[PDB]
Amino acid sequence: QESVKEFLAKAKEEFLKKWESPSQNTAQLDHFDRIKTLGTGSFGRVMLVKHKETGNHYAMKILDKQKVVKLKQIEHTLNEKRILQAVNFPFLVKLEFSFKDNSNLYMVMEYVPGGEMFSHLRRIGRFSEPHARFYAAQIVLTFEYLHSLDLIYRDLKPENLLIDQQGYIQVTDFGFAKRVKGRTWTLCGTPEYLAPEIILSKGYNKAVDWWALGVLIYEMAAGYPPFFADQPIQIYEKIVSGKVRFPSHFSSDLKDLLRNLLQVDLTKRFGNLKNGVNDIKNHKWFATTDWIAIYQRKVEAPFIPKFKGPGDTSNFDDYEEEEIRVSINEKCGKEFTEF
Ligand SMILES: CS(=O)(=O)c1ccc(O[C@@H]2CNCCOC2)cc1
Repeated sequence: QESVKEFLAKAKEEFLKKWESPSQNTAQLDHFDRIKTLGTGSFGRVMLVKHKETGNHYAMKILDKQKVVKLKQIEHTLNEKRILQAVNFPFLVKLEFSFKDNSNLYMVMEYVPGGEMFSHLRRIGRFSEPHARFYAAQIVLTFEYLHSLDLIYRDLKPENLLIDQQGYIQVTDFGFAKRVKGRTWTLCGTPEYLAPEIILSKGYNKAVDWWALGVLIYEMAAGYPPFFADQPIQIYEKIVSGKVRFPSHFSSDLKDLLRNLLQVDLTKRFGNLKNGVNDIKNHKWFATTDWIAIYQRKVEAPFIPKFKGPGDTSNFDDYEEEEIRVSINEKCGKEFTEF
């Protein structure tokens, strides 16, 4: 419909203006109080912080420059910040500030207190099809938005989907997101969610996100992912094989959609055909979905996370609390000039 076409045209205009003139240096570390580590990885962490003047809470991602360099994530880190400061969509966590110092890079995001979908899914076991469908619809709209901007996301998994106070999804972690008009080649993403063409070291495209959506919908509705095995090499063998087993409790419509998203041949995969995303939106499994009402956040969510207020961390887990040290000397200044 022309209304969707004009929406996406405006979305791309607004993205490009910020893309071509990125914001930089919009806060500093001593404007915030550190509260609690919410997650950690090989080159950084995410911490709940509170702004000292406004009292607002944020999730601050802190990346160690020297580790980013050592683990060959420079371009990915520059992609992450440049994309986040340019996008705007109801189901994406919002970047509020960014800055750097002698040691670290900082991306200060809205704090979503309801926790990761991964926690809720593993607690309940599996989501009913209507519950899975509510979340899947949000990812479909989000990928329609990102792909129309020539952005591939490349990190879909339950850990990256935060549940907000209204029960809606907020996608976090743009560390693998990239502006790509055609193909791209980097090996990245978690093993269970990789498309076959990533595993086979091909030049791949945005069809890998639609494969990952198939994995996510399967895992939400089953409680475990479709290509599960003990070690990555065994997972990769199952992914490239072109066979899946569906639980008998899956509806026929759900199985049909999944066979079309988990299509090994990327030229036959839903989302990547002539009709693009509309083959997904018009599929029978989504017949009950009001796409506009989802976008407008007018649908009552299936699940509202339990939390006490905007500073509650009970839906996140516990990690060793480490210093945020800042060297007296500048590290890796050249590499991160544009940040
Ligand atoms: C890219 S990084 O190395 O900076 C990094 C920071 C934070 C991370 O958080 C996840 C969140 N889920 C809870 C467990 O922690 C892992 C992961 C990686």
